[PDB]
Amino acid sequence: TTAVTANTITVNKDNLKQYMTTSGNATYDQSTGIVTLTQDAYSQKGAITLGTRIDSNKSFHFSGKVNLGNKYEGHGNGGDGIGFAFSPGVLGETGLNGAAVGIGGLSNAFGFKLDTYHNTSKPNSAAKANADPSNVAGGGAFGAFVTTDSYGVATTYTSSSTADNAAKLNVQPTNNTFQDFDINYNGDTKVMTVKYAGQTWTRNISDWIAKSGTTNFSLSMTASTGGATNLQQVQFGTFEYTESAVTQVRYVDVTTGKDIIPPKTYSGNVDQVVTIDNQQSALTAKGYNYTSVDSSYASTYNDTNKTVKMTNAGQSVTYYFTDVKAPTVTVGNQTIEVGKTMNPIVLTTTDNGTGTVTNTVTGLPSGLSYDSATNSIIGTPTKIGQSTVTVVSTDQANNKSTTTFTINVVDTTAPTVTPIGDQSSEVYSPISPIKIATQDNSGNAVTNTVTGLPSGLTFDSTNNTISGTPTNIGTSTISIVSTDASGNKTTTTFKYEVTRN
Ligand SMILES: OC[C@H]1O[C@@](CO)(O[C@H]2O[C@H](CO)[C@@H](O)[C@H](O)[C@H]2O)[C@@H](O)[C@@H]1O
Ligand SMILES: [Ca+2]
Ligand SMILES: [Ca+2]
Ligand SMILES: [Ca+2]
Repeated sequence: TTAVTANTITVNKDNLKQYMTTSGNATYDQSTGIVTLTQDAYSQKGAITLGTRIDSNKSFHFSGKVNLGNKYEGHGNGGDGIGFAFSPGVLGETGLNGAAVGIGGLSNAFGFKLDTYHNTSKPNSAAKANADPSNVAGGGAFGAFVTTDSYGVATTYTSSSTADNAAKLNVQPTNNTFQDFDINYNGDTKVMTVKYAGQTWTRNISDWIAKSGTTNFSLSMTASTGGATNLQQVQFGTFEYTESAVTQVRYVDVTTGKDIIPPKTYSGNVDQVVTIDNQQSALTAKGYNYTSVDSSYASTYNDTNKTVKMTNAGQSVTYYFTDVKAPTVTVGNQTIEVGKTMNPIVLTTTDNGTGTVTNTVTGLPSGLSYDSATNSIIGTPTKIGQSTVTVVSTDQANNKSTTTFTINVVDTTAPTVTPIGDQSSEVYSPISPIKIATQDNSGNAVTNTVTGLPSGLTFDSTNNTISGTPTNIGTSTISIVSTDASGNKTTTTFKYEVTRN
């Protein structure tokens, strides 16, 4: 087996903390997926960043909701807004507070902002942002693409097309409600489509990607307040992307080719050297011994130091282990009744491994068999006695155990006897012989003894009949005791009346 070197991941509210990191004033509510980036208070800054580089040769997609606040330019003291930034620089870094709207401060980056505070006059040098454009001045929050230069200075993107020009929001933030927000990037066309509360911005971003000097990016979502404020929040929702600059590490059963424990993904910046873990002690605890390392999908791997060096493309290292623990069968001793269909004895087996376990069974009583399909001893035992049953349990790695238990086939069921009706016949007349018919679960001989016979009548053990000529008028109770080989007994009776002619 071989896995992909770069996964296509979806970040959701439950795995968010596995893939992303909050910083500054940001907090997170896992039950709702709500990242609160700032509260409605002065001088706040909060961010969330994705801990793996995104490959822009593949599609990526944020689908969620955003609360931009409840006041904005010309309608309350609202700011600063929320920035969604894609940076060619290192993971974990965020843009600046203020007019930079979380994008200014990052070099050669691009992104999209929702901007509630119109910075009409030129921000100072330290703000790393040009003024907001005239075409969105005069009232209302607006949305826009943003790009930065090599000094980290943000320019709000404007154009002569309504497709991607900076534009006032159709749905203004008046009441702290969450609106639908979507950033969709198509890795085939390089077109980024941003949608906020039904309003769309669309642009081919091939040029900004080329200007950034790379095809793999660090994603941040950052909001701030200064003297102007707002509750600013992003709700997950989901973020889908394909990894760049990762190494996959798998822990694989050499016999089956299956993952023994979950694989691990290490992330870094391009050229970052990262130590990976072969998890030997965890595999040992699971009954596995180290076998080898295959690093053919990670040419940067150094087995002495256990390091890889991240590249744009994903790498993969596989550690192989061998299952060195035999399976266990637990089966207690059994007592079953001869000539009855037994309820199955399930040969309950457990094993530490990833493959198939095969049981082979010997020493079964006659009539019993091992059913593979149900892993059970089934059948009807035909013979009294005790057997030692041996079960040899073999896993796919050829670890073997053998277990024995006893099956005692017993007879505790008494014979059954066809009923004989009460009889009547004339004194001194020979009778039609009365047949005594028995059956038993042992399938073996039932022996009968008979008492209480009218005088002149005889029981014959050879063919189990009563016959003869009765010589006394009167009434008899004939008593038959039927015994199997095990000593189980049945008493059957009937009345015999000897009459006058
Ligand atoms: O309140 C506006 C007033 O405050 C100043 C600081 O003196 O700027 C702060 O407020 C702005 C809006 O929240 C931010 O853009 C800025 O980063 C923050 O320092 C004044 O510059 C501004 O006029
Ligand atoms: Ca602004
Ligand atoms: Ca095993
Ligand atoms: Ca019996």
